[PDB]
Amino acid sequence: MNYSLEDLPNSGKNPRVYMDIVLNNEIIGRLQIKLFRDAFPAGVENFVQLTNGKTYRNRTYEGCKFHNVLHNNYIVSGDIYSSAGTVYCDEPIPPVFGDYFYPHESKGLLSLVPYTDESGNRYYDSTFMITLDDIRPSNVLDELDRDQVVIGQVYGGLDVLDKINSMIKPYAGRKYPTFSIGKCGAYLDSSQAQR
Amino acid sequence: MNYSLEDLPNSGKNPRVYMDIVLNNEIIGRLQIKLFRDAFPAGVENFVQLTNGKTYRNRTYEGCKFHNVLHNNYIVSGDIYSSAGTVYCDEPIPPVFGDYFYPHESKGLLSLVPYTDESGNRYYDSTFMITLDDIRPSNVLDELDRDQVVIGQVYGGLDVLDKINSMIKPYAGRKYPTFSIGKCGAYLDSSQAQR
Amino acid sequence: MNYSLEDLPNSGKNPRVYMDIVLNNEIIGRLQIKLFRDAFPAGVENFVQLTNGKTYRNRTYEGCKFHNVLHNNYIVSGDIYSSAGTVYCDEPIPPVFGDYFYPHESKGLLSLVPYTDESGNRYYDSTFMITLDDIRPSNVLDELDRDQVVIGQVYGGLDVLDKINSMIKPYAGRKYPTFSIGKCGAYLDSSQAQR
Ligand SMILES: [Cl-]
Ligand SMILES: [Cl-]
Ligand SMILES: [Cl-]
Ligand SMILES: [Cl-]
Ligand SMILES: [Cl-]
Ligand SMILES: [Cl-]
Repeated sequence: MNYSLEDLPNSGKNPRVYMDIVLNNEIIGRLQIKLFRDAFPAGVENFVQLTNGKTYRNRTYEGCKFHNVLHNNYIVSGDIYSSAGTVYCDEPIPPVFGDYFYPHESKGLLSLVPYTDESGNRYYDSTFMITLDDIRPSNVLDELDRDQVVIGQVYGGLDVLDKINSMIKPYAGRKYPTFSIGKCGAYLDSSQAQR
Repeated sequence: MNYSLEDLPNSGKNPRVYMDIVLNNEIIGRLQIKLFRDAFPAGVENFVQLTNGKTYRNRTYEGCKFHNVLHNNYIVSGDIYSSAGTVYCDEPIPPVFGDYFYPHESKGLLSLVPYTDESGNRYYDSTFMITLDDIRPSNVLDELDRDQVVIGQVYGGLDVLDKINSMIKPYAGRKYPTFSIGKCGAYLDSSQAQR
Repeated sequence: MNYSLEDLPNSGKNPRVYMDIVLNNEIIGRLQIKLFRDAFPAGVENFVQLTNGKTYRNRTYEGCKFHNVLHNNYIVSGDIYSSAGTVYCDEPIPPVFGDYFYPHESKGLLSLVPYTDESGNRYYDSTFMITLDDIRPSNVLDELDRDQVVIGQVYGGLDVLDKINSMIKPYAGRKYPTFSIGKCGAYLDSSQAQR
């Protein structure tokens, strides 16, 4: 499978998904994430289908490393190949947002990380960010571009985010541990599934 | 071939060279660069002969990655092996400059990046920088060391520099694409070539 | 062999050890380091036994790269596997310090770099730092955490530290050379050895 941007799958209004977080071949915890398809339909569907991992070239978040990590701020992942992609024949995802916007001020928010092409145009891919804290004077979450678009929230596993954040407390000369995504998937969306 | 620092080749007063810029196995554009041999004879000759790629251990810029890149500032390349070298049996190039100096204030200037040896002495190699913009308050080009010595200018392909610069617009968590040098070479210098 | 944290070996009050510093397959100099076992018994013993390299999984500093380096400040090494470890079946080393504390203000001090586990608890491993200068307004050694615990001093080879520091003088676009540890070992401790 691939999907078309012209004819988007529909995974539900609020798909829910999970991701194990792995460190040194051991699962340290599981994140459970509720998505807001009305924030950004194409970016939400790409996230959910990559979580399902059935799309083929197989495209999954499983095995992805957290490649940019910042104590008291965020973690970032999504290099599904090292590079990022999309379920839409790896087509860039346009910034076509839905009817609602979610502020980017709280701990455990999921967002998609923008990039700019050769013409200066904004696109999205599999690259995603999760916040480790709320905005406060002591961090730089208030500095994130509005284009760092919120598409979901963690509803289980904030304590796993805390473990990650503790382990990345900075010290000169200390390199961070390498976190990765383990098993991942979507929970059944019963409203979408019923017949 | 190798060359000798005591007996420098002469590629012309203003050799002209080209470099394709590659991203993801596709050529995104070509830079055409005019060099100022009177700025720095040995550093100019090393640049030009590496562009020709006929010197052997084969020493070419072809395939080199742009390893340090900074939005609104510069791109840097020259790791011809990952490390840098020279056509002079890989001897360091001394800071023996020519009769003229070129200011380092404009977009599309080519320069050689200095390094310091165990004794604190300055040398140059295949490592080179191209500016992505003019000096302005919003960038840090005015902070470059005088030792970041200008040896040339881009006379074709500034629009390729613009494409690069757009694609490296920073966003927290976004890793930059990897640019590299494709085919490269020197144009015939007709004054040097005529008989 | 492994060692036990409950039953620590004793390498002497002030074990002395050496490390060759290698750059490009050539030895550039040797560091000779005197340790203060009374600063931190378990962290000192781990350092000394890794220097001996007889402990097995073989655990040695020999071949380790200097992975974090900062001009006019410090160099850092200790990734004995790329990751760090300990001679105590790779158990974390607790912050159980000895009777004395050594200030962290001078050139050529050896220290152990802390890390934080998932619970926010501090531990140490094979990761170690050597200072390249004294504290001064122009550097950031005064910013080091008190947890960057001094366990020794260089008593021979400060001139080797100078060579390293010169070669890492920063220039935009210049990547640093890669330094590593060559042969290493402990000198006989005659008070411990006599019978
Ligand atoms: Cl579950
Ligand atoms: Cl620190
Ligand atoms: Cl051409
Ligand atoms: Cl941002
Ligand atoms: Cl010796
Ligand atoms: Cl500089």
